[PDB]
Amino acid sequence: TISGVAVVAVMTSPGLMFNFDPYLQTRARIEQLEKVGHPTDKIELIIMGGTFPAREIEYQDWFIKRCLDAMNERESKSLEEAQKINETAKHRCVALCIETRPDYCSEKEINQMLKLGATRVELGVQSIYNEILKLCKRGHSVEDTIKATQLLKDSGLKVSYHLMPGMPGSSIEMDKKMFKEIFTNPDFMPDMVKIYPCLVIEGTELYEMWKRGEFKPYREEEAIEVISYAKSIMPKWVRTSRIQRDIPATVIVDGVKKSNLGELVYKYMEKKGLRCRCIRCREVGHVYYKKGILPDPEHIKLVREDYEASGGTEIFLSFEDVKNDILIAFLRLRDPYKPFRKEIDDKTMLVRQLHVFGWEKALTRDIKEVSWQHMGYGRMLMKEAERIAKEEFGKKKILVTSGIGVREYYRKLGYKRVGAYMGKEL
Repeated sequence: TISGVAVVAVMTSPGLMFNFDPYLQTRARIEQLEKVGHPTDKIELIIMGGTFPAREIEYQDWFIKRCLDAMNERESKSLEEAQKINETAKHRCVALCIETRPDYCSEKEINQMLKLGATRVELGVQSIYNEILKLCKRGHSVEDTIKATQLLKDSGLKVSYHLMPGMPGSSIEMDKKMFKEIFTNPDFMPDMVKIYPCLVIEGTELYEMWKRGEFKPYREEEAIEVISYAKSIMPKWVRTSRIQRDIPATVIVDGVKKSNLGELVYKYMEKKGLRCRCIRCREVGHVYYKKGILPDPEHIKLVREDYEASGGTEIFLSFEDVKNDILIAFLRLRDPYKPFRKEIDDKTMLVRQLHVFGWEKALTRDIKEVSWQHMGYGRMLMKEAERIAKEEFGKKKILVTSGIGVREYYRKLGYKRVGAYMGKEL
């Protein structure tokens, strides 16, 4: 399926073909997507490596600047100028995701990520059990994950967890309990999870453990059982990544090698009667592609679900066909717990995300182009968020975490730049 948002994933320096040049990587991906008719007016930029927040600030600012230069199609004098230019460019950076180790997620680093324009942070959690983390000689603790998650949430950012079932020392039941805990213990409650079973790749510590007879990775059966469980209990407010990996099968010494693990999980869940209600399974574009149906307007409602997370309250607002369970748009509103950013006080509510599922060329059906943007759903969710913030929680200002290329949208709704955010006085 072709999405309206182009994902541009780039690699930082210690990809290979361009010597890790940020501009060349970004440009090459955009041109490659244009070659196949994919829209590139909206770009999600993903910074891969996991060590980016530990690099020199000089390097971080330059790297992001040059990615934006490629989107803007012109040179700039500074990061700030490239960001300003990009607000009205032909290729707008609507989201910026930074991958990082949980222990590289201090207040100082979060300040830097906000300066860069980040909207999402993916934590290399892997496991929530310190026994497993220490056994595999990982460089972080679950305490690091818990603290990073709270600091990110209280700064308005989206939080994703990379999780690895089947690590040394774990078990099917241990993995299942981990997923239950991540969605029902307020220390965690991520917005998004990226799941793939632990693999044995030559040259890693996991390879050494495997060589010694300390590690037998999951085969397909076990991975399917764990991931199927995880999806069956995922809350409606959790977004999941397409189950896959960019690692070719010839480098996998041991572990799951087949390329359709996601499809195998789907068929397993069908066989067992396991339903999935998370964002990816219910979003309008995915439902049309998988099941050939569209939202029934007689049954579209504004729905609300609250949960406790990182000491505060998350409000998940959505427009949904509640007869067919099809998700059209959603907004993540947070009453923060212990913020540190200068622009967030105890009378502030945070809009951490607004997403209206938009254009999408489903090549395999007959209704070619389908979209729910420009129909009012985004504006209606914002109005409801403002009402809740003011009337129910007594807040006086609301701050939106906005992609660089989305600021203009919030300006139309009366918001103005407040530090790193778009803000409105209630």
